[PDB]
Amino acid sequence: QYEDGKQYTTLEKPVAGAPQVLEFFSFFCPHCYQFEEVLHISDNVKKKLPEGVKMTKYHVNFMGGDLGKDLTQAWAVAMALGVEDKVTVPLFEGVQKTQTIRSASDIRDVFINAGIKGEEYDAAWNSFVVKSLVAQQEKAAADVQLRGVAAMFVNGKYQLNPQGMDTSNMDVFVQQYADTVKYLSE
Amino acid sequence: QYEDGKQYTTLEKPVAGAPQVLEFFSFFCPHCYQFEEVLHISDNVKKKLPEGVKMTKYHVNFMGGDLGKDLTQAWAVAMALGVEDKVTVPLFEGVQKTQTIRSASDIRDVFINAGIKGEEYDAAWNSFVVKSLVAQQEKAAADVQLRGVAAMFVNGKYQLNPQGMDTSNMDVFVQQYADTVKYLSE
Amino acid sequence: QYEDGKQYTTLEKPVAGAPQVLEFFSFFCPHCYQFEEVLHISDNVKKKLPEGVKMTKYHVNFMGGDLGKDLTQAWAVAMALGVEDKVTVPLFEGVQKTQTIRSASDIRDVFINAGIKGEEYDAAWNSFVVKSLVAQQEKAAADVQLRGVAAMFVNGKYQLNPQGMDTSNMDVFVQQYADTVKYLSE
Amino acid sequence: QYEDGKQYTTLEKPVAGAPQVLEFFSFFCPHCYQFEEVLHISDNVKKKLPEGVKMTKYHVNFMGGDLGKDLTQAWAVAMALGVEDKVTVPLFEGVQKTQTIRSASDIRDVFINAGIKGEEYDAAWNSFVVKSLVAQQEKAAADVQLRGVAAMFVNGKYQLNPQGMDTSNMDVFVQQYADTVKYLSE
Amino acid sequence: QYEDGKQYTTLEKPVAGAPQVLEFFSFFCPHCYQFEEVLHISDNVKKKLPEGVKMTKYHVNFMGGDLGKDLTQAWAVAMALGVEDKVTVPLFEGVQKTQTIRSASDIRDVFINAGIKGEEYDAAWNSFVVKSLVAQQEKAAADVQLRGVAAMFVNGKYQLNPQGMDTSNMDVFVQQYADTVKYLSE
Amino acid sequence: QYEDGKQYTTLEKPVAGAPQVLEFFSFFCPHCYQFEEVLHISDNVKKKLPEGVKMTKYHVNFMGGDLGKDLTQAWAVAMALGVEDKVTVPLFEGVQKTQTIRSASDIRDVFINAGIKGEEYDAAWNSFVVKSLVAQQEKAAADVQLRGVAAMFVNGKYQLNPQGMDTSNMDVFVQQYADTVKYLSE
Repeated sequence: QYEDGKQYTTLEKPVAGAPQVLEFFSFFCPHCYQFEEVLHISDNVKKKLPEGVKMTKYHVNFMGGDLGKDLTQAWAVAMALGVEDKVTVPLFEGVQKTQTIRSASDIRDVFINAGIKGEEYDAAWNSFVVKSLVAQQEKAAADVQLRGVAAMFVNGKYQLNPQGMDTSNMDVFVQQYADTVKYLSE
Repeated sequence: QYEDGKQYTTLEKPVAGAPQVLEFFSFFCPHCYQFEEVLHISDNVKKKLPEGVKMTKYHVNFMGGDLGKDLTQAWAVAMALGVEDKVTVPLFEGVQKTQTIRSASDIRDVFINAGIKGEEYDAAWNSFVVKSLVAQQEKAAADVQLRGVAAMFVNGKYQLNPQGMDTSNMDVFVQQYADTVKYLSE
Repeated sequence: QYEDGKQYTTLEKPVAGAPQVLEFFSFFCPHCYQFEEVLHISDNVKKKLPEGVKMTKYHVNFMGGDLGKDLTQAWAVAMALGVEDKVTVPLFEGVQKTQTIRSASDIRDVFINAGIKGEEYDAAWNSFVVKSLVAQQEKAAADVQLRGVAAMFVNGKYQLNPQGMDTSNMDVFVQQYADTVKYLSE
Repeated sequence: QYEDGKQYTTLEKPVAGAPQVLEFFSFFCPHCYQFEEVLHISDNVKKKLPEGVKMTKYHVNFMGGDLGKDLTQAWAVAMALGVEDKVTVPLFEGVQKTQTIRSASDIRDVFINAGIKGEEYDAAWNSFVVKSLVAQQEKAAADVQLRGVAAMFVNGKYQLNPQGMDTSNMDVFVQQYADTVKYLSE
Repeated sequence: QYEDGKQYTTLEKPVAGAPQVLEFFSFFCPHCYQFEEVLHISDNVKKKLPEGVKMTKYHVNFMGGDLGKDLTQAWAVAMALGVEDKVTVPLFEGVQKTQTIRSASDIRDVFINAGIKGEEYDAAWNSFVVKSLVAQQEKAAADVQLRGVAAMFVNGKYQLNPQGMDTSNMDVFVQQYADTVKYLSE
Repeated sequence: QYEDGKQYTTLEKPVAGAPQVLEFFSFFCPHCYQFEEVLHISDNVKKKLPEGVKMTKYHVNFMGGDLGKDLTQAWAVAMALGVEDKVTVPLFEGVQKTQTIRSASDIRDVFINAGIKGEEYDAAWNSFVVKSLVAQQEKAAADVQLRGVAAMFVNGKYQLNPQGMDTSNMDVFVQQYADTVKYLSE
């Protein structure tokens, strides 16, 4: 069955005000690229979420240095304009696969190609909303004392532990994962 | 009497989760020195504050560039250790009066001379608490779409307007100011 | 009547060569903002000054640290170009009201908008005249052993004392102030 | 005989209020070291000056950057304490010969070894007198539009031109120099 | 001839950064309805403007409450899309003449009928450019301390004064008005 | 037990940079003579102070008028020469007991008899260290807003309240007094 220490551990300092399903990642995170592109953990977890429970994705600085910071802003922008779905994959592929995203410019060019108007990306980039979203992201990462580049917590109480799941068969891993979320979301 | 647009304006986007009495400042903001060292606004406002209402101070980046950022973290440290009272003035004098705080090191010694153990300051400086506090401070300044270096907000609804008070007599200005806060704190 | 210790005190070291009416200020001083914009002391004093007696204004460094120093050079430039009246208010507002003057560039902006050609402000800024003016300002603040950011001295002998004037009614205060100057200017 | 352009040139902007014999120098200047230690210009000029005419020495900043500034304030303390004779040489050697004066502490010890109590050197250092004396030096340098580190002006009207004197024999140069000052000092 | 107080007054606080020709209005202001439809001020002024000087129109809130806000944003959209000419009249008639615009929806249908795609209007409506344009309009009105719903300023220095022009004959008032602009625009 | 308002009160404006144990007196002060000569408060307090904590005595001007100022410089001289123990009692007796100190001379005769050479007493008197020390004493008195001629502060926070101690038995008063200091010195 689901046991603490098994497919999930519990925070000795539960984070209040934390979103129901919180995932941190990085466009530099290789397995995170796998979780999205290949496994589709996001979708499969989102599909089994009770009505009302929303999935939140923050990005982390620790990896990439400056491009690490710029990507976080770009994610905030992505969140502000609501074009996450449009830009998530191209950002992963541009950074890791095609290795075409070497600077802020390249990230811009990604949003532009997804349909966002240069002038608007730039407006958004400099907005206060984005400014606060970034700080929001940076704070959430600090509150749960995030050590790694990827992690997912539920209700700021628990943290998913994939190292504690049947990894022999991915299709099993996925379902077991999604399940632990839904289970923990109550 | 107290009117919106007179001694205080209202935010078109009330910030939820914001502290009751929030003041933004910078150790580079010289006129702010006069507020602390000369006028003692903080004290006078804190003295006329209803029971429960708490005064909150956040530092801002925009001014001093890097030293600006370091000072902000330092303020986060000050908050984390609860040594605000001990380090405020020295920090003001060091940066502005004596001009001896030209680097993070100098900021460390101000705290040191205030009684904080170098080792401990250095511990807090890299703590997650402080990392979070800084983000908290950055976020808040964005939420209230802060434009300048100084300002004060009550209940995330109103923003004090000193430009709308009797400045002819400071003793009058101070009381009138402290009054607008208490009044707006309900 | 006018008594030493009442509306004015006398220097135990009368400064020789000091201008007839000498006022020290800083575009960072609260009290100073009021005196100019609100009470208009400068005007009211200048208006009751006997024929010949000139009013001299010097800016002070102790406050603002580097900006303090820069504003002082800017004031020397103001004097160098004879544009005092043009730039006084803007500087007070930019620094204290709109909080737009955060650096030397900003102080420069103000001169340009007031009609001074960028190239000419820049020329004056680096002139020996201005270099001297500053020194002149710095020396005077030291000769009268200036402890604060604002003060007025007459004939290098007396220092006005507003703390010893009827502050209950500003229109009275102003007149009483202006009178003490005229009185002391002989 | 003595001709403008020969052993002296005249200022196109005679400085009013300037000392009778005004010499500018630097504890970093070679020419200035030669003059004092080897040539003894000061003495010889002072020995031929009419009764009443006083020789005045001011230090310049433009050389040594910060130590340049520290040396100037030190010179002012020298002037404030009246120990110019006691410290002139040691400062010249400490800087140029033994190269032991690398910081403000080094200047201090020199005064200490010259008989000035530390506590007092320190007191003088922060005095208003010194503060003024520095500014005084700083202005005077500006007024005569000093381009170089060394130079001598008489009555704010003329500037000695050693380049135009007989330099083949040092004892002739010194006398000839000492003479142009006495001549110009009337 | 053109005299201050006659066909134009001058701001005691000239706004720096304000556009050359800045007009404020509201789709609720009858006065404005008259100026556009009947008098054609805008056209006449624009026709007499020197090469380079651009005419700018900002809308204002204080009139219409919420609909006042929506029109402001709708104006911003008109500006963002550059369809001012296409929608100005219909907005005036719809609000004032036919009185058909009773809600944000009616504004959208107007743009739609003018030739803007619903999807595109909706895009622009939410864009950041527009969000900024709105803030831009809101601030400009504040900088010039606009009291009325309608006003026109030139170079942030002068404010046109129609109340001091020959109103007996409209064709004269218009010409007189356009002229004051052209004159004041230098 | 020790309660605020009981044997001590607290400053609503704690003084930063203030010595650990500060005592203000005047050689004109009566109970100060008791405290020293009879009670020996100074000794008994200094004898119970933690290692490192130093006792500091400043003199006040408000009493004696000019002799008051003179006595304050003379105390400054005592401090600079470090002869406080030698001259304290004599000054008390000369002023109050034998009434032989009626002018500066008389105070000088005291120093000379204590062993200080006239010439040295005179050098010290005019030193910058004494000038500064005086200023230091005057400032401190003001910072703690000293109202009376005598008072003792600990850590710039607390002010001893002898009016709230068992005065029935002096040996009790003493200990209780010295105790409250030690207690407050932490």
